[PDB]
Amino acid sequence: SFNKQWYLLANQIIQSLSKYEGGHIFEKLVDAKKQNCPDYYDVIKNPMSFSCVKTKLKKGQYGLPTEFIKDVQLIFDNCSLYNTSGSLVAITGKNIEAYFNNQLIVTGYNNFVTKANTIN
Ligand SMILES: Cc1[nH]c(-c2cccc(NS(C)(=O)=O)c2C)c2c1C(=O)CCCC2
Repeated sequence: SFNKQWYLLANQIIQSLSKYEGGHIFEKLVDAKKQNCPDYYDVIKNPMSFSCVKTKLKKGQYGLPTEFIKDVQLIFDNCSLYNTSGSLVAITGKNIEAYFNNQLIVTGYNNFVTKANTIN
């Protein structure tokens, strides 16, 4: 099935981001008290983590392959927003984002995006 394939591909891609060096910081949502950042959810109004994306792929919340890309990019956009350009967190965010964008090409996930935009 069309939706079954890019669901499978999105699961493999999000799993590789979780195994990427330093990717564990994007796995779960930030605990404001534990991570010593009490203003995180005053700055980030649309939080997103790898586990959030995995749940949506598990429950079947995505209707279009672009919805997966937007949630993942939201993680890296929240990262570059709250974290200073040179910090350790921002560095790893830029690293995984570059890895994620290259995976969308080598896995062919963009092909599901291209065919989906013409359908709609
Ligand atoms: C996307 C993101 N993730 C994390 C995070 C979460 C759990 C554990 C760790 N690791 S640790 C060794 O406790 O510092 C980090 C960095 C943070 C973060 C931020 O936006 C900055 C503020 C909180 C740190």
